[PDB]
Amino acid sequence: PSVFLFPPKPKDTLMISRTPEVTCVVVDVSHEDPEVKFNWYVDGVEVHNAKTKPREEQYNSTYRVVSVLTVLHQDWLNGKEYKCKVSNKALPAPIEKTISKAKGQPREPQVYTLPPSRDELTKNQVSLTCLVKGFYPSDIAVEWESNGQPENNYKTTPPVLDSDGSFFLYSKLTVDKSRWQQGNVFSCSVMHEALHNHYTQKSLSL
Amino acid sequence: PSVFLFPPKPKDTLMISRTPEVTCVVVDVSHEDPEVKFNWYVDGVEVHNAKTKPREEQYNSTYRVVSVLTVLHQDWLNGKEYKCKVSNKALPAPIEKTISKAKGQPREPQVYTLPPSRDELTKNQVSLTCLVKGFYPSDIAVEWESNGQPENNYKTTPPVLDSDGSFFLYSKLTVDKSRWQQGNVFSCSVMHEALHNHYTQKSLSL
Ligand SMILES: *[C@@H]1O[C@H](CO[C@@H]2O[C@@H](C)[C@@H](O)[C@@H](O)[C@@H]2O)[C@@H](O[C@@H]2O[C@H](CO)[C@@H](O[C@@H]3O[C@H](CO[C@H]4O[C@H](CO)[C@@H](O)[C@H](O)[C@@H]4O[C@@H]4O[C@H](CO)[C@@H](O[C@@H]5O[C@H](CO)[C@H](O)[C@H](O)[C@H]5O)[C@H](O)[C@H]4NC(C)=O)[C@@H](O)[C@H](O[C@H]4O[C@H](CO)[C@@H](O)[C@H](O)[C@@H]4O)[C@@H]3O)[C@H](O)[C@H]2NC(C)=O)[C@H](O)[C@H]1NC(C)=O
Ligand SMILES: *[C@@H]1O[C@H](CO[C@@H]2O[C@@H](C)[C@@H](O)[C@@H](O)[C@@H]2O)[C@@H](O[C@@H]2O[C@H](CO)[C@@H](O[C@@H]3O[C@H](CO[C@H]4O[C@H](CO)[C@@H](O)[C@H](O)[C@@H]4O[C@@H]4O[C@H](CO)[C@@H](O[C@@H]5O[C@H](CO)[C@H](O)[C@H](O)[C@H]5O)[C@H](O)[C@H]4NC(C)=O)[C@@H](O)[C@H](O[C@H]4O[C@H](CO)[C@@H](O)[C@H](O)[C@@H]4O)[C@@H]3O)[C@H](O)[C@H]2NC(C)=O)[C@H](O)[C@H]1NC(C)=O
Ligand SMILES: [Zn+2]
Ligand SMILES: [Zn+2]
Ligand SMILES: [Zn+2]
Ligand SMILES: [Zn+2]
Ligand SMILES: [Zn+2]
Ligand SMILES: [Zn+2]
Repeated sequence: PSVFLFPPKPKDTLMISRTPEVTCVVVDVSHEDPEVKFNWYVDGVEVHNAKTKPREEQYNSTYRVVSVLTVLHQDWLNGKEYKCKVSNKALPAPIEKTISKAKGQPREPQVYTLPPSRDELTKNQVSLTCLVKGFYPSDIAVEWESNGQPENNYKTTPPVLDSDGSFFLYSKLTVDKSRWQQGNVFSCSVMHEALHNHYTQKSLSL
Repeated sequence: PSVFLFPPKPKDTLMISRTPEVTCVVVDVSHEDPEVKFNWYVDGVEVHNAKTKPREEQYNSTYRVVSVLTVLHQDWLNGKEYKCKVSNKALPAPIEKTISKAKGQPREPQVYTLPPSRDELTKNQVSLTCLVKGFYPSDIAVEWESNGQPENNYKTTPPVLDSDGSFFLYSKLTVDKSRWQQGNVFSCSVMHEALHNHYTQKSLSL
């Protein structure tokens, strides 16, 4: 009987319109003692609005049971701590797990767009680069757009720990050299808790 | 009794002056049966030049024993396969492990240097960017230099799998804006099997 507690999707925590939730998973629940109760606490205060899912038997003759607690946008960003306690007759004592947003003084990213290198304008496609640096904590989302439509031919590196303790990354959008030279506007779009409204946008053009 | 087989350091495989080696580690060797023999094979042909280290007792009442086989620069790059076989009276059968250089058609990186973004020239330090794209396999080394001396105030992202099946990364070197504007030459230095002599260099200046 082991317990895992998973945080919300990072994007769900950064957009007020979404519903972040924390997920408490119990595995290796017995057939002989399959009863399980969850208790949830927010900063140690018990709360009662979680949603537990019906048990599901696994192929290795164990049960798996899940409970989902919605968290408030502001509670998560303000560092509230979420505890999941799992009780079962087979355990000597209940199992407790706690989770919160990544801790530490927040730092606002600086977003910089970089045009193709001169040497790359030989090729048929060119790389449009978005540098995002100086942010803390590392939870971040990055996407690209042009003319009110997503540009999805991109890849983004994981966050990399920089020498001052902040994080940076780069996102690379690949476009036809014709579109670059035709003058279209491309935008690097960044979501991070420390931005105003957790959002900023930076453009790139010839 | 478990066996782990480790490849050479990537940089040791890319510089003919260095000595790449493969390392075969055996852990959880008994006290009651601590005798261990290694056999090594290169493409299935037994070889006899390995160097086995004396057993070392661990704090959990087990032994750990290591054998080191040197590999030739060309053998490793040409995809030869190295097998480590570990025999012990406590096993029903010997344990065999095989390792080789990462497999797949090699692809030569393109190296591009990118100067600071216009918006960053406000700050006291600026970011010099080296994009390395299109390479396969992902083993790679990246460093920076200026005026025949290393510039070590840099960070490099891990390789990221690109949508064509090749890899890319970015390396970010941070320098005083004064040095950038004084006109110094900075060089992104890249080692990868698919380059000529597994080496190339690209420069960056105002
Ligand atoms: C008997 O079987 C059960 C059932 O599982 C088997 O499952 C697979 C393999 C099948 O093929 C069959 O063989 C079986 O049915 C076994 O249960 C497993 O026990 C493992 C421990 O022994 C446990 O390992 C731990 O996994 C953690 C990762 O879990 C992730 O990722 C795995 C895949 O990598 C995935 O299977 C899980 O479902 C889970 O996926 C995430 O789930 C969360 C919660 O739902 C998601 O979060 C939500 O996402 C939504 C959107 O999707 C939304 O954003 C919500 O807001 C958000 O909350 C999240 O998105 C999911 N991610 C993905 C990518 O899907 C590890 O973290 C953990 O690691 C710790 O382990 C070590 C410490 O001991 C350390 O290395 C380290 O510290 C790690 O932190 C464990 O590895 C398995 O997860 C668990 N399987 C399941 C399905 O629960 C059981 O073990 C077996 N018993 C025996 C005796 O064999
Ligand atoms: C009893 O104790 C022993 C001894 O260890 C204890 O060790 C530590 C923890 C102490 O604090 C004490 O508690 C004990 O003394 C236990 O032995 C351990 O068993 C583990 C398995 O149960 C095994 O795990 C496997 O580790 C692999 C990684 O090994 C790396 O990294 C670890 C740290 O992460 C490091 O400790 C190892 O030494 C090894 O380090 C690399 O070694 C290679 C070879 O030397 C280096 O390569 C060479 O490098 C040089 C330059 O340095 C040169 O370039 C050469 O050319 C090159 O060949 C390499 O540089 C080293 N790297 C670093 C960063 O140092 C994992 O890969 C492996 O993973 C597989 O595991 C799973 C599959 O089952 C999967 O997740 C996955 O597929 C993984 O691939 C395992 O996790 C430990 O390594 C092993 N410890 C040692 C020291 O050998 C024993 O278990 C314990 N028994 C019991 C019952 O408790
Ligand atoms: Zn309740
Ligand atoms: Zn706490
Ligand atoms: Zn908010
Ligand atoms: Zn021999
Ligand atoms: Zn083979
Ligand atoms: Zn060579």
